[PDB]
Amino acid sequence: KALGVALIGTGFMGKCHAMAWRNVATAFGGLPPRLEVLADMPADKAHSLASSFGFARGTADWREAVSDPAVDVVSITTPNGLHREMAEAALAAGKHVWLEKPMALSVEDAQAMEAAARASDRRTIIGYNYTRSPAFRAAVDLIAEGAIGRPIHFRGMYDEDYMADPDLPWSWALTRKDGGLGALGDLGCHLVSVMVSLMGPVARVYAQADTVITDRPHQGGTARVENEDQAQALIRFASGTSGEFSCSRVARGYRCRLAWEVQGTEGTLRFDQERMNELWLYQPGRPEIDGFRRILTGPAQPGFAAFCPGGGHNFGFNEQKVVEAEMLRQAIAGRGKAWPDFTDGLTIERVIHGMATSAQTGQPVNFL
Amino acid sequence: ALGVALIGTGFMGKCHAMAWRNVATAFGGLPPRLEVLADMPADKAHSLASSFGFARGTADWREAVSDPAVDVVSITTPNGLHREMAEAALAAGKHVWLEKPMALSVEDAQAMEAAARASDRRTIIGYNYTRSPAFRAAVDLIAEGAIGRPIHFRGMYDEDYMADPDLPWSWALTRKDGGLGALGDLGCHLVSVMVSLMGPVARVYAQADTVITDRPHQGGTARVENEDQAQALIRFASGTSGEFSCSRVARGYRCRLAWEVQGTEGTLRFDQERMNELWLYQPGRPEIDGFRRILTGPAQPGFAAFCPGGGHNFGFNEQKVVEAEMLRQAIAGRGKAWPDFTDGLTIERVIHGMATSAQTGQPVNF
Amino acid sequence: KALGVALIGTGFMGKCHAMAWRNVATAFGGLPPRLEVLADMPADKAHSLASSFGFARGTADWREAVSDPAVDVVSITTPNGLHREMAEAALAAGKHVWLEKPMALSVEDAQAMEAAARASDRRTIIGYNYTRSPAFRAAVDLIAEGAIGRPIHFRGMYDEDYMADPDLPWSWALTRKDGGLGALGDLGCHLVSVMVSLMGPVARVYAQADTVITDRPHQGGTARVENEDQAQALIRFASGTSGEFSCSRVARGYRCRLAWEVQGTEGTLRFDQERMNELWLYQPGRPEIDGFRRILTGPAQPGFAAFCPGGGHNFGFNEQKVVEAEMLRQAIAGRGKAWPDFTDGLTIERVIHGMATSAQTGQPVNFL
Amino acid sequence: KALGVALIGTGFMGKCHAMAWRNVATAFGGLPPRLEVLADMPADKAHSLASSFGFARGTADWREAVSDPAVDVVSITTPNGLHREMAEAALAAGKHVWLEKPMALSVEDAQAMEAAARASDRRTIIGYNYTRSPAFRAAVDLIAEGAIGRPIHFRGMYDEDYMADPDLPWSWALTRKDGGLGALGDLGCHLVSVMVSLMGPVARVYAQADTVITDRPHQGGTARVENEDQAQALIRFASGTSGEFSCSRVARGYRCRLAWEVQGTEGTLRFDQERMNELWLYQPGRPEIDGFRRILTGPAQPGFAAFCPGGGHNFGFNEQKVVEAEMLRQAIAGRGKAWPDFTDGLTIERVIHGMATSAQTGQPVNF
Ligand SMILES: NC(=O)C1=CN([C@@H]2O[C@H](COP(=O)(O)OP(=O)(O)OC[C@H]3O[C@@H](n4cnc5c(N)ncnc54)[C@H](O)[C@@H]3O)[C@@H](O)[C@H]2O)C=CC1
Ligand SMILES: NC(=O)C1=CN([C@@H]2O[C@H](COP(=O)(O)OP(=O)(O)OC[C@H]3O[C@@H](n4cnc5c(N)ncnc54)[C@H](O)[C@@H]3O)[C@@H](O)[C@H]2O)C=CC1
Ligand SMILES: NC(=O)C1=CN([C@@H]2O[C@H](COP(=O)(O)OP(=O)(O)OC[C@H]3O[C@@H](n4cnc5c(N)ncnc54)[C@H](O)[C@@H]3O)[C@@H](O)[C@H]2O)C=CC1
Ligand SMILES: NC(=O)C1=CN([C@@H]2O[C@H](COP(=O)(O)OP(=O)(O)OC[C@H]3O[C@@H](n4cnc5c(N)ncnc54)[C@H](O)[C@@H]3O)[C@@H](O)[C@H]2O)C=CC1
Ligand SMILES: O=C1O[C@@H](CO)[C@H](O)[C@@H](O)[C@@H]1O
Ligand SMILES: O=C1O[C@@H](CO)[C@H](O)[C@@H](O)[C@@H]1O
Ligand SMILES: O=C1O[C@@H](CO)[C@H](O)[C@@H](O)[C@@H]1O
Ligand SMILES: O=C1O[C@@H](CO)[C@H](O)[C@@H](O)[C@@H]1O
Repeated sequence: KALGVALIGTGFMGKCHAMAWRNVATAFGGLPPRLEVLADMPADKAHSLASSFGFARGTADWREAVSDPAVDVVSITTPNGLHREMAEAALAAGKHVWLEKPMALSVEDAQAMEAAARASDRRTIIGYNYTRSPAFRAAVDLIAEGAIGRPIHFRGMYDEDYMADPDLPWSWALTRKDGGLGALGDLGCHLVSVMVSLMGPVARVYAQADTVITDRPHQGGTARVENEDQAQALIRFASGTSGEFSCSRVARGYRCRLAWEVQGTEGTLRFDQERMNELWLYQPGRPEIDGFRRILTGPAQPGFAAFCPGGGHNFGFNEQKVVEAEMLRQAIAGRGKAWPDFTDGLTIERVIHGMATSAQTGQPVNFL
Repeated sequence: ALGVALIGTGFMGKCHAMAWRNVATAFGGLPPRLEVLADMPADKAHSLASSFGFARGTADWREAVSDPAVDVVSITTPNGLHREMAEAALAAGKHVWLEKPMALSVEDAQAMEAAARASDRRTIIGYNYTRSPAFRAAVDLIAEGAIGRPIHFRGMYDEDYMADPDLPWSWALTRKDGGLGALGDLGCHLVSVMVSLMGPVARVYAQADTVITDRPHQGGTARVENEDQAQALIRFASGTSGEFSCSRVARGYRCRLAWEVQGTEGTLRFDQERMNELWLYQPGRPEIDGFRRILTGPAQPGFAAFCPGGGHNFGFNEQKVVEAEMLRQAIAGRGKAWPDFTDGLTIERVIHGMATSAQTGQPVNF
Repeated sequence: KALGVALIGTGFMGKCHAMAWRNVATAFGGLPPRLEVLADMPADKAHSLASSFGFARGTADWREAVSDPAVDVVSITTPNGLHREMAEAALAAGKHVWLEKPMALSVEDAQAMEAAARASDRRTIIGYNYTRSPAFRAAVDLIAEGAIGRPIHFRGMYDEDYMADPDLPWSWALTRKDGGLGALGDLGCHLVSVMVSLMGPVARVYAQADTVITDRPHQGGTARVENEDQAQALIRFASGTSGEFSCSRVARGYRCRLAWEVQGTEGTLRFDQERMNELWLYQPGRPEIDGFRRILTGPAQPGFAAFCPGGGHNFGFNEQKVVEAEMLRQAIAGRGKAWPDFTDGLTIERVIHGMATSAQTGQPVNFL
Repeated sequence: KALGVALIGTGFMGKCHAMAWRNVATAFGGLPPRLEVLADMPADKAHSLASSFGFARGTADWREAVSDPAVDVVSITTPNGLHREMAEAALAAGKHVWLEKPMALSVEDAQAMEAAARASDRRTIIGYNYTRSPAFRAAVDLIAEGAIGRPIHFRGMYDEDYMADPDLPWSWALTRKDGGLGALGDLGCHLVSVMVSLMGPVARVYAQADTVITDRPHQGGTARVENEDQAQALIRFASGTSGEFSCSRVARGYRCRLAWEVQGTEGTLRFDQERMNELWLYQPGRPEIDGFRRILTGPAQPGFAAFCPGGGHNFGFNEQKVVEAEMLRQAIAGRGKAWPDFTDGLTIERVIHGMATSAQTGQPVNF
């Protein structure tokens, strides 16, 4: 009863999934998942990485990975443009699916995938790995327990500078048709996954966006950048509470600055993913000792004890994916719900596309 | 020497008194003459005139402003009294150092702006967060192209002085007698910093909330009418984007005026709770690439007048000594003071525009 | 042709070694090591953890694991008092050894193990995993490149609070005979491993030490704490350069505070393991922009690109052990020297034991 | 009945004292001290700075300032080699003395000054201004209240880089005869003032020291730096508790890094003067919220409310000196004892000179 695993793609997220599947039973116990099929192109790369990743075989044929009888679950980590075709084929073949974010390039493709997931009766989860840190999970539990009273404001950002260099060449990812959203698709969807986990569903957005580098080098000429480098939005949650939201792929000096804070009637929680082992908690205290606490990640926080019994031994980015794999393992076993599945993921896609629509039309966008 | 009248002795009154006393110590020239202190009641004016070193105390602010030995008036009274006192001081031909915000309404600020122009006297408003060496260094770095072209501003001003729901109701929490809430107490400060970094505001879209809607009032409750918190998206006259917020109920924050300017070639970041640090990112070789912590010292504007050695932390109160020197130099015709009542009216239009936007659910253009 | 692995112990370090062996080829390439035998007591635990760790078999007899013909390298993660017996048996059986720190309870035992390692033509490495972070390795390279000129001062500390609470029960680890050193053995050896890597060898120490909680709950009575809760030393390096050194197991609020700085003639480097992804570098700059740089760990630093292509995705404590495994793998393949081996480890044992002696006699101890 | 003030020197500390005397009554109430005589050289500089500082007159003659009948108290902010002559003259003239640190160049000098202060029956205070921050004073009160349980370790450092540049010229401050100690005299004495205020008296030190830049430019040539650029020491307190101690004037990137922590059996306090408005306090808490608190300086802390009613409005370095002035003012009025006076200051001189002796001889020094 070991879970049979297929992996499609071996890049940033492909290798991250491979490391997660390899150690999920080391951390959490039970039977090690069997690493059956690795799909990647070209074939010589799939063969080489299948060998070093410990997959029983590599193939250049992604459909082989979704249709092998020894496969129960498929990790899909290919470019956004391929997610709908590969996820639907995996569900149609009766496989559980771990799909990297975002779901697809459009709300329409995500809607089709959401319907296909319901029809398949298989488990799905989307790769929102910033919801998996012990610090983030600890913050959600502290809010649930009334540690900061009633939330009254959310402020969140996700700054990186991977596109700040204007000489970085044009690519398909910078077109609407083949790339979908820009910073909202690469980073915004992550901040939404964290924001709605803390504050509940979004009822309304009003957004602005900018393209800072509007044209890029392309084969001796230049081509237009058609999606946003940065976006900001004001939020009304279904609770009526306010929010501030931003993302940027051109924010110089920032590498993984997913940073958020929840202000409540009885305290404040604050976090920055660049220091993912620290959670700042303010609660009213006597005047002589009053102030924010630095909570350093350790075994009191969800998931941490599976990796290390001693506090302050920093939890890493890649271990978030081991926690994500375990949540999908337990969901497949009927011992837990995985979040977000394709239904909860579709809502996230509607929010980021709603922000893009609001920025273009200059109108607030309402949900439900 | 400049003859000084001071009206009020509270948070800002005592801050102005300390500033007028040491402005020549820091910057040279003749010490201003501390001529008349006005406060109520008379006993308190006489007591604080003695300890603050003013030649006399009065309970009559009107005769304080009319005194021929007075050249300049510090006005540190509640918001509702700013218009009457500033107009009376300008009418008596005195220069005016007025605390923020200008008044309760744009209408009031417009009348004050007209009176200031008609008086041919110098005015400055108490936007003291524009006076830190770190802030002034950041403006100079942007002017030198240290971060290329600004592409985004993000600013906040969080405090928690009204977070306790048991704090009593006051006339400050009514629209008619209090004006704006967090936008008037804190928002105006963040605007003074934001437009100094990014230039004028073209458009705002705002949201606001009253978080604690009823407070204790005489064994009963009374309704809070103005906002505890407000947020806005900004479009600058330059076409650049901004994020803006303020709050008087943000638990754990005491003076968190924090801002960030992201440019095409770097980033500047600041937090007033650590007012001696300026964070600068510029691209560097990969082995050493990262933000620099610039600790305030004599390389930054104003610091060397207070201390010859870097890392000896500059204080909130010393911002007011810099503010006094800027007014002194304006009065001597050796510098232009910012913001005067004309510059100040623009800031009033922005915070009232944010309030209007939050009420209507519509953007406001300037 | 893949390395055959035996693992003895399954605790804090046992599980850390198991996760390292499982992902070393995922991160760095080549053939995944074969997880052949896991040894632990009792046998039921050995069989259970062999299953979840992915070892081919579990045994309650460690001697039988180190003699297995399918085993080439032995990870020893057992308590300090068993290190000598198990390392000597593994070397005698012709196996390479990955030994957890400290080497043993006494210099006498470390001396015997060092002679054994040498008598064998097998590779050894000791688990000084704080020398493996990208930030630390980056700092060593910056010093060698002259980024801070000549070191003029070292200041290092290693504070934790795992024994700070007077309520915490007595254990055999708090006796000289069965526990060996206190804070110097648990934490001090780690700080020495980092300090001599930055500054070069120790020539002289003058030390103080204290047992600050002298008795602890034991069987409804109390028992005496015999070894040190904290120790501090002034250092002279062979270079002539000065140092400050401390460790503590009773330092309230600290969880993994291995923190050090190197002050040089042309700059300063500063590091804190509780924020293991930040390296602080000061070099003189023009007055308007002069200040320390926060270098955030990313692919420019040694080892990081094997785990993640994007900077600011925090490297974790456990990933230090994957780097350590790779260094031992490459040393076994004859394509790099592993540090520290049992010879370099014996020097570290002599330094911490010299500090303990200096504190006891009130006299400096010389090593050269 | 206003206190009459003489100020000797107008440099870093002279101007800091001038600003403190000017606003001490503004902050704390009572009668503003009268700024009577400022002494500095040359005369035109004394006249110009007396005018801008608000002193009734300037003179080039420090003895004129000390002897003026309108003067009750003398601020002495001159170089270390002049402290003894000027302090003894002020005490002999019947004036209270606010003396900058360190007291003098030698223990022998400090002993003579300590005797002169007792004979004069005048108040003395030494300018250990880092003991005056609201954060420091709050930490001392928290330790006394048992907030960290029993102290078990002190670790303190004081790093600056004002001499890190080898091209900074030689001065008489860098000879032992005319300059006394190096980093131990400039910074070490400050760290001792904070350390003994937290941990009580020092019983034993073992120290090491180095001169990193042994020769400096002198009038186109070179001259020898005779005193230490950095020093480190292990401490035993009279309590039996351990300490670590260091100072440096060549620690690149540090500007005012007086940083200390006290570890106790029920908590830890930690502070860094470069962020002088933050005090870090760890006390045990339930595991879900356990961690250090950032205490931001505000009106709950000693002295702060005299300057500002609102927390988080950063208290400045210069306002430490306004607090120091107030402590001396109250001591003169018989309404409080000022610390350290020349008797408590002599003990601090013995500790820093004992560290220098320990570093020179390679032997521990007992007190
Ligand atoms: N959760 C997270 O933090 C992160 C998620 N991602 C997501 O990972 C996904 C991939 O990222 P990208 O930058 O687009 O590319 P990438 O190069 O990082 O990975 C794409 C992988 O898919 C393989 N591939 C491409 N076409 C294929 C085909 N037809 N059959 C089999 N394999 C194929 C490539 O060879 C490569 O191994 C995206 O959905 C992206 O949004 C990326 C970075 C971080
Ligand atoms: N720039 C800044 O950072 C700050 C500015 N302020 C501003 O300062 C002004 C006053 O607020 P605070 O100083 O906090 O209030 P406060 O209550 O501390 O001081 C008000 C002073 O005005 C006096 N006063 C009232 N009515 C008077 C009258 N008819 N004649 C003479 N004196 C009178 C009061 O007795 C008191 O001394 C406000 O406009 C406020 O917005 C306040 C705090 C900080
Ligand atoms: N490098 C580092 O960062 C760290 C190193 N260590 C070191 O790791 C070693 C073990 O400490 P922990 O892992 O914390 O202890 P632990 O109690 O968590 O693990 C000890 C393991 O050895 C096993 N064991 C004991 N006797 C055995 C026997 N006769 N045969 C087979 N297995 C046996 C135990 O069942 C247990 O699995 C120590 O040498 C310690 O100094 C510990 C923590 C961190
Ligand atoms: N407590 C603190 O934080 C600080 C204390 N200090 C102390 O302040 C004192 C002065 O500092 P330095 O660096 O030596 O010099 P400095 O140049 O900062 O100040 C010396 C002042 O004394 C004046 N002076 C020199 N000889 C004089 C004489 N014969 N008569 C009248 N005035 C004379 C100088 O013109 C100058 O105004 C020293 O004792 C030093 O330790 C210095 C900096 C900070
Ligand atoms: O999903 C992501 O997108 C990458 C860029 O495509 C970012 O670098 C990652 O930090 C982020 O996790
Ligand atoms: O203008 C201000 O208003 C006060 C509230 O009334 C805030 O506490 C101050 O920080 C701020 O400078
Ligand atoms: O080797 C170690 O010893 C443990 C205690 O035994 C500490 O908690 C660890 O941080 C350290 O790595
Ligand atoms: O007393 C002091 O000595 C100066 C050096 O002379 C340092 O720069 C100051 O920070 C220190 O307070």
